[PDB]
Amino acid sequence: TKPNVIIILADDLGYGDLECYGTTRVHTPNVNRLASEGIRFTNVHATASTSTPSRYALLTGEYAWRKKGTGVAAGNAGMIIRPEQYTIADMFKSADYTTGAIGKWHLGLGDKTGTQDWNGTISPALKDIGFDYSYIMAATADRVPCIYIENGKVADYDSTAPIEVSYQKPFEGEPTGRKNPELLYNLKPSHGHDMAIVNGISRIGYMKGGGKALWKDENIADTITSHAIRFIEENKERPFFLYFATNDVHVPRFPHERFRGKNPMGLRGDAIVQFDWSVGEIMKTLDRLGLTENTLIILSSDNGPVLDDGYDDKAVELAGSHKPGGPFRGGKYSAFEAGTCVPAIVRYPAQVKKNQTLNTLLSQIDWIQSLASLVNVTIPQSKAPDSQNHLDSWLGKSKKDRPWVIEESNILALSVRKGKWKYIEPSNGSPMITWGPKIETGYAPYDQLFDMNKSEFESENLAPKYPAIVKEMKDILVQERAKG
Ligand SMILES: [Ca+2]
Ligand code: NA
Ligand code: NA
Repeated sequence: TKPNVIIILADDLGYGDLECYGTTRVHTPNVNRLASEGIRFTNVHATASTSTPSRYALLTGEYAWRKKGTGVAAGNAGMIIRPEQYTIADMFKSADYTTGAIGKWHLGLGDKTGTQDWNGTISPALKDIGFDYSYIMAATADRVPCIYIENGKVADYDSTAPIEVSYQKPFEGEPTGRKNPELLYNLKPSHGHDMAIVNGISRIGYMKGGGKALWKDENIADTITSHAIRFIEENKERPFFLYFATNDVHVPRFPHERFRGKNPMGLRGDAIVQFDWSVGEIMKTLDRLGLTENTLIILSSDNGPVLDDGYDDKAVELAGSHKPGGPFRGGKYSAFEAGTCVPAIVRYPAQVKKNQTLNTLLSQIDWIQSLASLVNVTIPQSKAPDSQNHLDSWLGKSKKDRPWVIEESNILALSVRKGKWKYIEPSNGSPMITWGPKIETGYAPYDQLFDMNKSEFESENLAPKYPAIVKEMKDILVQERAKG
């Protein structure tokens, strides 16, 4: 009846991190219930194995690798989605939906890198790309500034503690994680992550001031979840689109005390529990307001997982049997399947049958055109150019695979998934991530082709055996790049 649409997008949540995807080590009852009430997808792909390019593509319907700078965004990047670029929020606006973006961003603010006046109004910001309401973290949790932005101004701005940010130069007189580990009363770094100190945890980049506007990590989930509930409640009488992007499970993991210290995988496990709690809070509010039946929830993750992403939180020591990538090789940053094959759940009780498990090959690039079909919007010519309408497959009304899926690795090496085949194009990249995480990249100077029917773990390179399959996969990348 113009259904509401909520995208719940986790950060760095792996295929294997949720209980309903097979781990013995963490209880995720709210997400398990959500899946039981709809579809659990086993073959959904993000477009990229890193945060910024993945989110760029799902919000614009354009592969990030078409646009210079989407894969190397500065710590204080300007807007990566420019106001001239058509977004999923613009699409919903044109169906007379109220639009909101709450939580994690990864996509820049203001005009050019470093030009944000944190003591004033930021512009361009999310209202310039179609979001009526926004309450976002200014930066991901391991970066500065550690403040929230509400519609283009700093939330709870403190004029007694004016804000300054630099990714190039420290502020004289401010402590740093490297110089002053005695001030890290909550959490110490592993690799890098040893610059500004906020809330007893060091960060990437330098900052001064903030005062009352500075976040506390243990309250981030509560804060963003509360804002998501308020957006739903204020819009209970009209169609809305909410893009709810959690901080969890991004580093630093430092969850609320109702969770912290309770899961034996350590703070990383507690962050999965906290994610599940946030999902439960959304589900409870839809039930309280009688919105459950006519609300489409799409829950997924921007990219695959990482154990040690910069903090001394014992993630590797305490993982035990828990495989964040599920059956897949690699992780965040990688060209291997754990980089882009992510959890994905759809619940929409009016239209989607309960208790389904579907292996349909699908890509997040298709959300904008698929949801345009749902809400009867014709996207203008040339806009969302890589997005295809697969609404029937996303709602389990069809089992038709996407003809192929394109995956972008951190080095911009592209891969193709087509039926059972996975092709990785050659690159000069290192076989391991070099800066801290011990993640296999799948970078190699020769063609790689894997039969995912024979093993979900990409171990046996069949490229030399099947030149005709390699040529078809390479021809797909030529065709995709030629649309530029
Ligand atoms: Ca991410
Ligand atoms: Na860019
Ligand atoms: Na715009």
